[PDB]
Amino acid sequence: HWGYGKHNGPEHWHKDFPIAKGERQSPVDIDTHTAKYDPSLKPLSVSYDQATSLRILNNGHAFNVEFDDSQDKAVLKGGPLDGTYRLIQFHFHWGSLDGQGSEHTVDKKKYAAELHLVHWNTKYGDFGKAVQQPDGLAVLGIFLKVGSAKPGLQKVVDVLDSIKTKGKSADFTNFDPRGLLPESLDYWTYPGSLTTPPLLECVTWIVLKEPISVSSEQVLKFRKLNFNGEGEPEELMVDNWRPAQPLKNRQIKASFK
Ligand SMILES: COc1ccc2c(CC(=O)Nc3ccc(S(N)(=O)=O)cc3)cc(=O)oc2c1
Ligand SMILES: [Zn+2]
Repeated sequence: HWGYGKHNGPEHWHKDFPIAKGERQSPVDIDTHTAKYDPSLKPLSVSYDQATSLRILNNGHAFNVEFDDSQDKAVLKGGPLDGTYRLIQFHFHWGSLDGQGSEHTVDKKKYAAELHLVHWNTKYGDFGKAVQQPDGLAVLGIFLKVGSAKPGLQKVVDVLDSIKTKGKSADFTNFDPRGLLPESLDYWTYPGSLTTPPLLECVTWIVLKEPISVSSEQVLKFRKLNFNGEGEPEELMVDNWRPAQPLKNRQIKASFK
């Protein structure tokens, strides 16, 4: 089965998932000098006031904080987007060291980790239908750099001991994702894909220019997690990031000068 190790990591994925070598794969390096300002881009509209989190799950590749997406409660609109995209879950990708861990890079710079808030286009009715559509998803990507702690992340880091191994889940209600956002909503946008198998090309990527700062102790607790199930040999969950993919025939647009 796919993973992030020597024998099953991102160089191997194309054998099970040939779209790995497709025309709109993610992540990508964001070349800040080549991204064009697009003044017709609208401001991003993040409406998380009514977000309802339910649960947090170690799925063996990362941990997801899932939300109740059966009504329009936490939506992303505007920016490059047409219509309404509903929050379904967020997760992170992170490194074994502070020097690496993000999927997207900026002028080849790697951040310590990267947050992905995953939303689906409500005109497709459900997340499973949306992933099959070229404009099915909108993922908001936020870089994390190590410095001062992010207080709004701490509730997430503290529950990690209860989901150490693959398949473990834990109630996680009343978590407010607004506490994970940076001050600015300036962003780059391009068309891409899920960054893990099945690597479907269904994502409008929106990656915020401003990273959030998290403490070394916060990111250290991410690295205590396990890719394996309980009672299997311990492999730390670290370096669960796919490296930058060829941009090919795509332009990255900036929302800002
Ligand atoms: C029927 O419902 C579902 C629920 C989950 C998935 C999933 C699981 C999933 O959601 N993957 C996923 C989500 C987000 C990402 S990323 N790293 O690009 O933000 C990378 C991978 C994939 C899929 O094809 O069909 C599904 C259908
Ligand atoms: Zn992700």
